[PDB]
Amino acid sequence: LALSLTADQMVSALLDAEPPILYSEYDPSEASMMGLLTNLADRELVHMINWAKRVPGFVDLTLHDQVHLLESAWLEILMIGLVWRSMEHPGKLLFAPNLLLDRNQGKSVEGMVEIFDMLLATSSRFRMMNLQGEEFVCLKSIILLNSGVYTFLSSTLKSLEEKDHIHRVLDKITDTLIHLMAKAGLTLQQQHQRLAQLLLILSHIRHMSNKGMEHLYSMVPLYDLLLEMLDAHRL
Amino acid sequence: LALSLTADQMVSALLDAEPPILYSESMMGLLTNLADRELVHMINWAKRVPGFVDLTLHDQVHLLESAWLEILMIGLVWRSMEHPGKLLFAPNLLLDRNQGKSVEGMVEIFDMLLATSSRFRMMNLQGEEFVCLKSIILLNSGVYTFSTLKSLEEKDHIHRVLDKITDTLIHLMAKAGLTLQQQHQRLAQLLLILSHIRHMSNKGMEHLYSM
Ligand SMILES: Oc1ccc([C@@H]2Oc3ccc(O)cc3[C@@H]3CC(F)(F)C[C@@H]32)cc1
Ligand SMILES: Oc1ccc([C@@H]2Oc3ccc(O)cc3[C@@H]3CC(F)(F)C[C@@H]32)cc1
Repeated sequence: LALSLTADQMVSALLDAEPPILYSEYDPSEASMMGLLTNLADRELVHMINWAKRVPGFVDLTLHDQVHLLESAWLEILMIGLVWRSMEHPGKLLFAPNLLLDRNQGKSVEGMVEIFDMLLATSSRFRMMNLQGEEFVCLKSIILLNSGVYTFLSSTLKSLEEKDHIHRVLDKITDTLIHLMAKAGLTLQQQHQRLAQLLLILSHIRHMSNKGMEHLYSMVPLYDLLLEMLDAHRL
Repeated sequence: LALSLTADQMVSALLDAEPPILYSESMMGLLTNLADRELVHMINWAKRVPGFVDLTLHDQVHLLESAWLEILMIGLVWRSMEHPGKLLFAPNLLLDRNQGKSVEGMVEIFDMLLATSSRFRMMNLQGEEFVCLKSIILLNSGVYTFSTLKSLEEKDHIHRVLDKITDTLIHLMAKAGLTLQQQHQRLAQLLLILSHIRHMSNKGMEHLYSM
């Protein structure tokens, strides 16, 4: 059904599915800075799952594939969200309304400053491009559907069907982006130049996620933890 | 400047800059040796990429340091298209999945490379499109991690050249006879694959580093 949605409907649904902005939890002695960060991410994860289900076409996939996509994309989704809310805070990262950190504070945290700077640069880029909220939610949906699609275990009929569907929805979101741009008044040439610029940023977002993984790895398996939350009962 | 070249001139310039396919001369030794010799050639190819030499020396170095493994990998995946289930590291070094199990932590990357190659096969990726994507990788990968006056000029240059390569890719597709819708969708599909390639490179770097 998600494939019958119009651009405007696609956009509406995504806007409607946006997760809440959470707060860091502390008494303004129980955790370090990185603890505040991981705790925050843990809580957002729960909500990310609710968002994912509301993304057109996601719930049509098997439980296995849904989990695989999220396990592959969760840090990219958190990061693009952080970059989006950091846009109006040059030099700073709004991890939470009560956890606005600047570059110097990311040094306190062993080996996080590289990622910090990359996240800052991405935020500047978004600002510089006049990234619209509508384009932002499309991008986040593309990350969710595209990040793990290239690494699906089996290659059985069911899996092939799944990949066909994922790609169809991805082409859909592509049309929605082009549509928005056409509406904003861009020329065809300007439309494809901007689509390209936007999609190229996701490559840097993937890179930042990988470096975040390492940093996190350095210091229950997420698949089972995700599965647990995605696999709900109807009681 | 590169910024004045037409779509056909860009294509022509990229095709002509194409590096040669090298031959393998115990596995990692052969793979690393092959990679090491390809790097000499990659650098020359890079200097032929329109716009690239206009950048400072430090920035050229920065872009190559950042993109070199992705560039090797997309080359690898391209010459492996017509060999489903196999990775053609060199015409005399064509390996399968089972052969990757040999080395620790290689199979996972192998499988990703194989999946990427299959994707290119399924999309019927053309060589004109391939040289554009490879050039996009070179100019895009490290640009995000170069706030000075010079930095502004550099990123502006890179982004204008990228817009040029984008017009070139769309042009190619237009001639191919795709509808506007099909061009946009195909451009997107190709660019989204670049993120998977970035991912393989990072895992490839972790691998190298552990040895
Ligand atoms: O909504 C968000 C909530 C938290 C974050 C944080 O981002 C960074 C960035 C650099 C770094 O070195 C560590 C982290 C931690 C570790 C984590 F759990 F992976 C993600 C955390 C990001 C978005
Ligand atoms: O043109 C090419 C020449 C060589 C390759 C190899 O690809 C892989 C793939 C998986 C892996 O685990 C190791 C490697 C080695 C290590 C390296 F130096 F990074 C690149 C090498 C690829 C393309």
